Amino acid sequence: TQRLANFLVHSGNNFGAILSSTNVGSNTY
Amino acid sequence: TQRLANFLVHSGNNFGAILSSTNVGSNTY
Amino acid sequence: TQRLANFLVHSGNNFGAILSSTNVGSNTY
Amino acid sequence: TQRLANFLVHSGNNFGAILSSTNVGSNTY
Amino acid sequence: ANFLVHSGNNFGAILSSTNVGSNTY
Amino acid sequence: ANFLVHSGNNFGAILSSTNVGSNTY
Amino acid sequence: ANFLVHSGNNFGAILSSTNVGSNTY
Amino acid sequence: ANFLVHSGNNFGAILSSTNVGSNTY
Amino acid sequence: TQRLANFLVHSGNNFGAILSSTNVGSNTY
Amino acid sequence: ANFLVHSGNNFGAILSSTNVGSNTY
Amino acid sequence: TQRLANFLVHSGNNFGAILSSTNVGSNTY
Amino acid sequence: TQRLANFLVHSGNNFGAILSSTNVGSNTY
Amino acid sequence: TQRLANFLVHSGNNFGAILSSTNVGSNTY
Amino acid sequence: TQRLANFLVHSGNNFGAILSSTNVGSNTY
Amino acid sequence: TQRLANFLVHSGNNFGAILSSTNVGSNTY
Amino acid sequence: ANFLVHSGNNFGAILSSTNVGSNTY
Amino acid sequence: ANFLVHSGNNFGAILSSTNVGSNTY
Amino acid sequence: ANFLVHSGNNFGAILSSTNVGSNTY
Amino acid sequence: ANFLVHSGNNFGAILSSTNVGSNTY
Amino acid sequence: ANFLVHSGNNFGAILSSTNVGSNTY
Repeated sequence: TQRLANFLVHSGNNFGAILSSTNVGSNTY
Repeated sequence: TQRLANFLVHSGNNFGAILSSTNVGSNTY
Repeated sequence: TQRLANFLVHSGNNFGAILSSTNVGSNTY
Repeated sequence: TQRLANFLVHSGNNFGAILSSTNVGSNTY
Repeated sequence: ANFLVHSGNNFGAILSSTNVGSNTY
Repeated sequence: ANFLVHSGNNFGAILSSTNVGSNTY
Repeated sequence: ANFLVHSGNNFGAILSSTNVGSNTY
Repeated sequence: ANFLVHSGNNFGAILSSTNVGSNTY
Repeated sequence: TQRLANFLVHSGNNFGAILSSTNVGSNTY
Repeated sequence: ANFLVHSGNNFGAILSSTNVGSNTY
Repeated sequence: TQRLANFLVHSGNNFGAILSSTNVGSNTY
Repeated sequence: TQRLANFLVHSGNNFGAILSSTNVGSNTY
Repeated sequence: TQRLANFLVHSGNNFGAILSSTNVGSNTY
Repeated sequence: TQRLANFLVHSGNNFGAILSSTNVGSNTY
Repeated sequence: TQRLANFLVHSGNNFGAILSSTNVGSNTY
Repeated sequence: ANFLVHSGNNFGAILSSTNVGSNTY
Repeated sequence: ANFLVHSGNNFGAILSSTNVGSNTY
Repeated sequence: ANFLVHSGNNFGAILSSTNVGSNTY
Repeated sequence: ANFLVHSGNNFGAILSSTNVGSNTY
Repeated sequence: ANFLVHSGNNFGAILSSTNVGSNTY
């Protein structure tokens, strides 16, 4: 089992998320 | 089982998510 | 079993999601 | 079993989702 | 075997704008 | 075997606008 | 064998607009 | 075997703008 | 089982997250 | 085996702007 | 506009979800 | 606008979720 | 706008989540 | 705008989470 | 805007989390 | 006006079993 | 006006079992 | 106006079991 | 106005068991 | 106005058990 992945990203201005995992709760009780 | 993937992204201005996983709850009790 | 995938995206301004998985709850009890 | 897929997307302004999976609950009890 | 090539140009410009890309999580 | 080539130009421009792309999660 | 080629131009422009692309999740 | 090549130009410019990319988590 | 991954990112101005995992609570009781 | 090559140019410039990228966690 | 809801659940053994919202991606690129 | 909700749950053994919101990504690139 | 909610839970053994919000990424690149 | 919430939980043995928000990444690059 | 919340929890043995926010990374590069 | 009453008994028992309720998310 | 009453008994018992409720997230 | 009353009994018992409630996040 | 009342009994007992509630985060 | 009252009994007992509630963060 061989798994090959290639990522090439070009960003000028990044205000959000790139190749990122974000967890937020923002819960109210 | 061989799995090959290639990603090439060009972004000028990113305000959202690129190649990203986001989790939000925003729940109310 | 060989699986080959190629992705090429060009984005000027991204306000949403590109190649992304989003989970939101937004539930009310 | 060989499966080949090619994706080429050109976007000027993205406010929604491109090649993305979105889950929202928006449930009320 | 798989080969990928790319030789292009991308351009995105936001000009003279206000309240751009405000997000809340 | 699979080959992919691309040699193009992309352009996206937002000009003189207000309240663009406001998102809430 | 499969080959894909592309040599084109794309253009998207939003001009002089308000309250564009407001989303709520 | 797999090979990947790239020789392009990317450009993103935000000019004369206010309240750009305000985020809250 | 061989797994090979290559990441090449070019960023001019980064105000968000690149190749990062973010956890926030923002909960209210 | 896998090979990766890259020879390009990237450019991002924010000019004459105010309240850019304000974030709160 | 008045909305009244009453929930009464009796469970012996719960292996799944009760009054719950679940989001899973399980996506492959 | 009045909204009234009452929840009464009796659980012996809970292995899953009760009155809960779950987000999982489980994504593969 | 009046919103009233009452929660009454009785649990013997809890191995999962009760009135809880969970976020997991479990992502692979 | 008046919002009133009452929570009454009885737990014998708690091995999971009660009225809790959990964030986990578990990501692999 | 008046917001009133009442919490009453009875726990015999707590091995997990009660009214708590937990953040874990567990990431691998 | 709405009234709800309940005065019953519930019972669920798993006995002498293996590999019960295995879940994967 | 709404009234809710309950006066019942609940019972759940797992006995002499193995590999019960294994979860993975 | 809303009223809630409860006067009941709950019972959950795990006996003589192995590998119960193993979770991984 | 809202009123809440409760007068009940809760019971949870794990007896003669091994490897109970093993969690990993 | 809101009032809350409670007058009950809670009981949780782990007896004659091994490797109970092992957690790792």
